[PDB]
Amino acid sequence: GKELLEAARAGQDDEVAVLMARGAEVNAADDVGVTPLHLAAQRGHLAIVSVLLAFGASVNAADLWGQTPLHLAATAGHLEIVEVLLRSGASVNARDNIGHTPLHLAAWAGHLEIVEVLLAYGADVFAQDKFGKTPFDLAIDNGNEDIAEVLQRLLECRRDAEAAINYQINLELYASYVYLSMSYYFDRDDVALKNFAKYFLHQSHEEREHAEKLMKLQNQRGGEISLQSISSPDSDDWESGLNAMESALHLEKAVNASLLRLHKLATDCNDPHLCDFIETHYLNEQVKAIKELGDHVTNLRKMGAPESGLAEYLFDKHTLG
Amino acid sequence: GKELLEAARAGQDDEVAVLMARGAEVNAADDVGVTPLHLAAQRGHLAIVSVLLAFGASVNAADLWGQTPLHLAATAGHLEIVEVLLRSGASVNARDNIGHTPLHLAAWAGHLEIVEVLLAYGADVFAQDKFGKTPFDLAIDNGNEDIAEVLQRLLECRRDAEAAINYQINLELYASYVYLSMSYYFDRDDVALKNFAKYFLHQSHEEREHAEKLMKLQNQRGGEISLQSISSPDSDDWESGLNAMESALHLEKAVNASLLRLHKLATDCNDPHLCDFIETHYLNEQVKAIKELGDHVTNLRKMGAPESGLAEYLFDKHTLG
Amino acid sequence: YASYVYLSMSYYFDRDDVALKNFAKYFLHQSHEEREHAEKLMKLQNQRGGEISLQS
Amino acid sequence: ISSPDSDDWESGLNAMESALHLEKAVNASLLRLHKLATDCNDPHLCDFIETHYLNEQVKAIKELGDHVTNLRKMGAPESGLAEYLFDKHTLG
Amino acid sequence: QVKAIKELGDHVTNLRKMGAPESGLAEYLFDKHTLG
Amino acid sequence: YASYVYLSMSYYFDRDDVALKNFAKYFLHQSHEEREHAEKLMKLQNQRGGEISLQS
Repeated sequence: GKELLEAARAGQDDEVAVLMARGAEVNAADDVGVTPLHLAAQRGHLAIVSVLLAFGASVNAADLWGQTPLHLAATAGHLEIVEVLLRSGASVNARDNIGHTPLHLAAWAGHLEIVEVLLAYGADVFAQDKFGKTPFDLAIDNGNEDIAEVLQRLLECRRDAEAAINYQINLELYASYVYLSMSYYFDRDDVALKNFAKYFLHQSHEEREHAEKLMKLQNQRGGEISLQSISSPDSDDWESGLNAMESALHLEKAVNASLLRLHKLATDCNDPHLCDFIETHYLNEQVKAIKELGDHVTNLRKMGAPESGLAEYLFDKHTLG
Repeated sequence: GKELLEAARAGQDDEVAVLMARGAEVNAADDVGVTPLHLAAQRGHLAIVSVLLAFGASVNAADLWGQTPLHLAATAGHLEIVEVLLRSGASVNARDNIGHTPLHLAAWAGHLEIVEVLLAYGADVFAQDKFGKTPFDLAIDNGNEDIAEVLQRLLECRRDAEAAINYQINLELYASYVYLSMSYYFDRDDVALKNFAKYFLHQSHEEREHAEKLMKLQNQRGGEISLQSISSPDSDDWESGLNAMESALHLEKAVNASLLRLHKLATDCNDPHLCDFIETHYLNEQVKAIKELGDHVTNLRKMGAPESGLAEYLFDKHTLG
Repeated sequence: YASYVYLSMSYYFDRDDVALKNFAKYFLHQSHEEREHAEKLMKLQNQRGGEISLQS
Repeated sequence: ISSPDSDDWESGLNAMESALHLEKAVNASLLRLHKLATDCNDPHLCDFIETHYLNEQVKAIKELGDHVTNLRKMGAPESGLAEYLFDKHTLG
Repeated sequence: QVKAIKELGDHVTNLRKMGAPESGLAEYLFDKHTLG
Repeated sequence: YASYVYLSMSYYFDRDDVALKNFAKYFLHQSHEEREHAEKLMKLQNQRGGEISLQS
């Protein structure tokens, strides 16, 4: 009923064994709320926590102070207990009264391997306590040096991915604006080409769908969209249909280069979902766009444009309409 | 690895406790195939089998001789071990090399309460061994008196239910034959009533569906259908429509009485499915048949039959057609 | 009598140590055809003015 | 929920026989619960048990015993082309 | 009656040639292919 | 510019600490209507013979 806890505290693995074989209280709440699992985690005793878990102990046991065996085990420094608790269902994001999470304590105490296993199981790096500190702060105010480095790397990966997605949103909005300009150039009455105009209006709308997809993505990730100013296109007079097609080709190539840079960034920081998203929705459309626009340019050049009217007229009639 | 079995045999519950707390072989196969559970069941040691089941022992462990902890526990006489094994998934119908089932041994040894708990969990009373004996035989050739009585009661319940279902099949076949006779009486040309004929032919076919339902039932239960001779109806001349309706009424009442006797029999022998079957398919149709045939008889009697032609003519026209 | 024999045959193949379903359907069909056969002869004997006398 | 006793059910015959024993154990538990509800005068529980549970177990046991005798007569498990043709003709 | 006798003799010779009654998989396949 | 402002407004109400979906649909609809409005004026200025000069 109560005589098991002192044997757990003294490390009497055989005594708690023989006394738990006989019907005994496994989920004992004590004079301050310390279950035998808590005391078996404070001291480093793997056999006791194993034979206690097998007999039906609770890994999440709300101590009178707000602690859990994972808290005390991460604070102590015993890695095997941390592993066997994480595999049994311990919650990596449980709070104290101060608000500390097991990673706060892992960073304060200075346990690198425990920090790694806690980061693998879903502990978040920018979580705060009541007083406003993140594990990186408890790491830098205590001289624990490498905890700080491996947490700074993750903070920086998240910040840089957020920034690159914002820049891609701005780049697609700019491309949409450039295509709108191109389209209303071919609508003048000294440039009377209607299917060039329809072509570039269609591209203008597709490029806005592209940017809204990235906005939705960044809201799904929990990041912050920060919209910016959209530059005006470099020209108002796109001299001909050939020159406009070549400018669209260079623009599509620049967009594709930015996508490749963002993909390499998401690969460095171990982000499978971002890489899958980029290559599923964005890398096969750019290849097809570049192929098609290069086809248009060689067709127009062979037919004899720009020095030939009746080349752009018949291209506009037969290929674009 | 092996040092746990002698402690199980000596009844050292605390030793096997402390030694199983430390990583030890729970499903140990030994020099003749005797697992610690077998030896913990032979001797009466409930704590050891509990702490062995909790640590992942197999209740069905094919000994080199064909035994299982349930076999040895039923032979010994310890009821608590039998219960905790039956609740953990022990198979009540496992065989030896001789072919004995745990009930064979429960009946040989003379353990009444174990026989009861084994009968509650699905042990069958007429199972045989290689030499052809049923638990009742091992009970009567050993002077074990009450095992024999409580097994004879069950053998007799099954035999009597089988016999009553056979008799009900024969009774419905006879009723079908009687209705066929009645129907082809009203088809003569000195008895020119067509809707009386259609009525009784319909009843003739319904009563054969009734008997095929009981044949299917008896095949679902695992019993043996034994068909018999069908008597001929008592009359070939059913004097009038009134007299034929009254004879049908008495026949339906006799059939209903037999159904009630069979239901009381199935209630005495604790057979919920048979009772549910009888009252679902058979007891509400008889009530409606009796109500309808009594209605027909009072209508015919009030209109003035049998001493009135133009009473049965108009009944045949208006009520039966 | 033939109808009764076919009914017996049909419910033999329905046991679970004799698990043949289409043998069972076959013999049930024959069981019903043989009762139609006998009702035809009953109708005939009523058309002729004779007396049906059913037996065991 | 305990894990099943085997991961390797040696053949189709052995798996059908194991399913048969499992259905019989389930039916025994239902009968015990029905007797309990009868002792304590609980008409609605008894009606529920025999309406939804006692006629399905009987049909399951009949069908699984049919499958076992068919497979045994065709010549399984020592015969391929017995379980192949059973799988083709009876189960599909 | 003539058609019934012809058909039932056909069934008997088919079953005998396939190898029944000493062969399961003869009555199984007869039941599957001829009667259903 | 008004179209851009409405797009910002719409994707604000899509965050998961601001879980209002019909506010989001509302402001997206307004965002698209305001671009139709500007394309109408571009077409007008091409009908008049003037020069469109787009800006930041």
